[PDB]
Amino acid sequence: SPLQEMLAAPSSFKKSHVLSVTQFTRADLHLLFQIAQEMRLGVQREGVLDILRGKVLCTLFYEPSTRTSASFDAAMQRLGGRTIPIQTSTSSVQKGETLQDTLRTLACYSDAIVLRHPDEKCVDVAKKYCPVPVINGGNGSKEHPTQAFLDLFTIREELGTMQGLTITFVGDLLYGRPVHSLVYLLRHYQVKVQLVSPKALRLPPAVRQQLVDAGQLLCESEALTPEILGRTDVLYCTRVQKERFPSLAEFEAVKDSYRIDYSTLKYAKPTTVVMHPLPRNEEVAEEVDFDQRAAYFRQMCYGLYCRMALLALVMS
Amino acid sequence: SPLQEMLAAPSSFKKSHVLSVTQFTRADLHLLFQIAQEMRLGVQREGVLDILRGKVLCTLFYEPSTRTSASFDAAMQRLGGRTIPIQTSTSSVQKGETLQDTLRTLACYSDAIVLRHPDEKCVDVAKKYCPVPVINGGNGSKEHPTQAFLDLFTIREELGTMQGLTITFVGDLLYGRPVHSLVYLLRHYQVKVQLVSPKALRLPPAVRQQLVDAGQLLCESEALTPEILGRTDVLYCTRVQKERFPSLAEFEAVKDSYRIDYSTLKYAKPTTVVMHPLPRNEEVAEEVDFDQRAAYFRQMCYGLYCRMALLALVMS
Amino acid sequence: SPLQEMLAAPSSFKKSHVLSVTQFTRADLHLLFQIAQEMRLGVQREGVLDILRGKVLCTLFYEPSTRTSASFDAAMQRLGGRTIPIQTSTSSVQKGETLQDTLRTLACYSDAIVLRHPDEKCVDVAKKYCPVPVINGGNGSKEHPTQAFLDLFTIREELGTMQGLTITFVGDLLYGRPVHSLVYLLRHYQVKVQLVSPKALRLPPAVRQQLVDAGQLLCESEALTPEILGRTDVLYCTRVQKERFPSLAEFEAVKDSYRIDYSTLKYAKPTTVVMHPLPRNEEVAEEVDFDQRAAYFRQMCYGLYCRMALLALVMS
Repeated sequence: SPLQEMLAAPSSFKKSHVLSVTQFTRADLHLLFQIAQEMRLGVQREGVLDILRGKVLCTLFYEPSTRTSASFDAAMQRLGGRTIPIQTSTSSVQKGETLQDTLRTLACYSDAIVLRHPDEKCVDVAKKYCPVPVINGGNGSKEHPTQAFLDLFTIREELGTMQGLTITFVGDLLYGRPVHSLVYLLRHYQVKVQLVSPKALRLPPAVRQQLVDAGQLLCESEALTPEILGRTDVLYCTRVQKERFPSLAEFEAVKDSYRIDYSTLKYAKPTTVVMHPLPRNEEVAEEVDFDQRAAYFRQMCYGLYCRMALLALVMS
Repeated sequence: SPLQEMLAAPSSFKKSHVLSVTQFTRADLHLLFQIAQEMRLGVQREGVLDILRGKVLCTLFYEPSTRTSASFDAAMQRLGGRTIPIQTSTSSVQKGETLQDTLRTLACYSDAIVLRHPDEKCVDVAKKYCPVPVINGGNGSKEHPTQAFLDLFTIREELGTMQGLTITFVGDLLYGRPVHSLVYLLRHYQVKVQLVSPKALRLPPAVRQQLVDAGQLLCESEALTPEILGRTDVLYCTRVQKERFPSLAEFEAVKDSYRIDYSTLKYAKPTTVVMHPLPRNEEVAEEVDFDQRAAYFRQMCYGLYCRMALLALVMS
Repeated sequence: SPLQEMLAAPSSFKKSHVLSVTQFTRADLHLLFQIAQEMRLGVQREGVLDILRGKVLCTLFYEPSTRTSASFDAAMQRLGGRTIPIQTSTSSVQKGETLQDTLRTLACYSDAIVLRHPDEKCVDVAKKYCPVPVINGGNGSKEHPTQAFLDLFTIREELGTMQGLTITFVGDLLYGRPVHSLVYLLRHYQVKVQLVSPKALRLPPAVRQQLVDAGQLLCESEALTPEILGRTDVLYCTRVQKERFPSLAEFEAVKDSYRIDYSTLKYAKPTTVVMHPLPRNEEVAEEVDFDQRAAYFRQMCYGLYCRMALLALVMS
């Protein structure tokens, strides 16, 4: 059984918290992705597999989510497992219950917990107190490891080899921490990176220095130019929010500058992959949603299979 | 296997969006109802069947619901399928995500979506963008096709043949669109229809003309008279809301006029079936809830089996 | 099959509403607890059992909950059953639907309902109208029978024989109705009870008289003294809320008086069991959470297996 053989191999994910991309190796991720491909084939054949039938996953989201909370629910159920989605707004959180009490409560009922919480330190709280694996679905928006895993998987699935690709990040590269996580995962590969942002929203110096240290920094630009677009293999977009500028007029100019529409794609390659972790506002125009190069819906689908692979490893 | 044979037959529901009663034929509905009866027998025997074990249903309600959202959850699970109920109030809808982005997101995880949304055009959005079947659970309250299906099923189950029945609609026949949908489904049958409403809440002219064209209009009345009641086989009630009248005094008089209580039933037939799509306020009095003719709880139960039949056809 | 044999025996829980501890006998609870132990062994072996595969449980919480709503969901799913958690804040309750209409609605879809509602009389509404078993998860905070069952189970599991134990209740013994329910369950056993509370929050006279009638009242004290602690086998704590005192200064003094921390445990026995139904505020200090005598997390876990035993009896 192809999947049974892969799931039997050693893995850093097994029985592990999944809190940071810094916990995992290139080899860890290659096995994850191999399993994800087999999960997709299994789902195509069977819909709901028989991998985690005796296991129960809690999801615990203190901040809004559609992709991350629903995809983990679907992934668990499509492994044959059971899910318990916790509605924090009507839980005893409303009576003052701390995060560490909530996690120890749910650990009595479930075999693992997916957590999204507004305090960056929630992952330290989880490590200290929670006696079952916790999967970080977002800690004060600092990290989101399974978003990073699925972003990298999307690139590999869409284009094949990483060698020689040029990846262009556009938008808010300061508060867009998915960019930072993906930069870390890219450190193993012979890629080149272009960074397009307002000066104010450039990468933090430590993340820029990671690209320099890996020999990957190709250019930083305030403009999304034809030349930058024409060499782009992956165009990875982030949302720019109004709070990032003192004036609405500057916010609107910046949005106009970075909006991906047909006037943008005309300068891209025929094979350029447009990605966005979502949700989006208007920074990728609706008019390109049926273009072959609009990959941000496929990206979500790749996320399902990546999360199936992850849950099976953590909880097998 | 009786059910397996029925589910193998051709059906307009298979792999279809379910957006309007106008999509489906009398023959479509007869097969649906035959399957619904077998679903009930299966549930009586087994509780949870093995029909949709590898399938996943998302429910996506932007407006309050008890019957429609819970019955679809229960129907799917009682087919052996899996459900993912999406809480819109804590989803990325709260971060601005459009309906079409939400539908394409959930289509990555699920095999069909039940949608209730306040924009009548949500069904056009679904048709344009959603790559899995969408079942309309209410579009700006304009249509609610599975409510219409279960309303018709209820009549057939309670009384048998449609031939010769007199159906009396009472309450708000202008904003009570379930009345309009049921009128459309009744166009095939030799029934007679009585319409009891304030003048202001009469049927729209196009719906009245449907009854005229079918030779079914028996009378329009502002009063729920003994004579109207005495010829009623089905008394189908809708909620009248305070916003429908400029003054509270007129609202209260209208409510008093149309309230179904024991003083009403004394004029009805011993076999009259009292229906209401629910929720109700006070327009059907609590005092008649244990009367044999109070069919609005049985109506909800018939809805479960109708929705089991529907989901099995759409997703088989 | 050990569990199959126990589940086949007669039980007052079978096909019963579970509304009050006064419905059930010592023999009823002993069978429940025997089954709970076997449920734990089953879950350890299999994760998800095959006991209630064809059954569906609705949960219906009008007030916040983490333990009770999640544990019943997990218990049902770990029996192999299906769950439908109803979000009241987005249900037709928001359109005015009464409790009795909501219960009769959900009874069309499910085989039993867990209810938590702010009206003490909700249990009478359920008995009158609901045609499937209802399990009281809290009725205007007056009773919470499965909390009482799991509290008693926790004592037995932690200490073994009830004979000769001294149980010390501390905090708000007037509004802390779990204390009153546990007092009722303790009436069969040769225990002694100490009551530590502000004068204002002493037991109601009828509950005090129950302890007197059973020969169990050892002392009432405003102070949590070394002498009281040194004879305590079970220290059962309740939350004291600010509304219980006219002034904040008195509230803070009372909290300081009754807070369980290391300075408290130094006077307790090495075998003292510290319990709390939860949620807690600060009345049990975080610093003792990893002490062997801190049993309030294990208490929640015992609750899962108790509720598995309960659901299997009610719905087998």
